[PDB]
Amino acid sequence: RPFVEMYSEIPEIIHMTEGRELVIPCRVTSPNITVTLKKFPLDTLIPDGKRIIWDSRKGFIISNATYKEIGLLTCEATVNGHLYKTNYLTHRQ
Amino acid sequence: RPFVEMYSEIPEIIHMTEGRELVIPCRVTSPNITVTLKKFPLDTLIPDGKRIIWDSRKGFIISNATYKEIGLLTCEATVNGHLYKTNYLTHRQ
Ligand SMILES: [Co+2]
Ligand SMILES: [Co+2]
Ligand SMILES: [Co+2]
Repeated sequence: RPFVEMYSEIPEIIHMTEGRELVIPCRVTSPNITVTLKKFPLDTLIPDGKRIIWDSRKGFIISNATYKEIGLLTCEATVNGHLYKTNYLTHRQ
Repeated sequence: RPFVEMYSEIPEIIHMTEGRELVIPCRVTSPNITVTLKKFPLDTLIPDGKRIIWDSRKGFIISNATYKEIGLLTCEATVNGHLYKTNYLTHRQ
């Protein structure tokens, strides 16, 4: 179990507001775990300065959410040869 | 194409309120299609024409939603020997 909260089967719903900070709360149980953030079904989002921040204690922080962040966001981690996914469905508050 | 709108990969978000009407809008392309309503992963919900009403042009109308209807609801239909599914995720504001 690399993720503290794991929504593999049914995604967790999270509210966002355009123009405001959005946390994708896939924090991990250990600092060695490598996490990838995806937006279904095409995009891989990488940590980048202040736009997208990774904090292993919190998850990914998107500094100012836009309508582009509306949809299915997935955190992925590979450990002990297995792939673990945790899924979030965002929509406006 | 038994369901007019088909949500498989990503379920469609439905806002619900306990004690109020809840519509699961899995309308179908013919009134001769039989549809079953399920709650993941265990339950089947049986329409009785009063508390839960089926209307092929609308979907399932649940009169008095309870917390038991919070979660992943699935409409299933078997036509021409094949099973089709469409998925809804109900959500409390
Ligand atoms: Co295994
Ligand atoms: Co066939
Ligand atoms: Co909402």
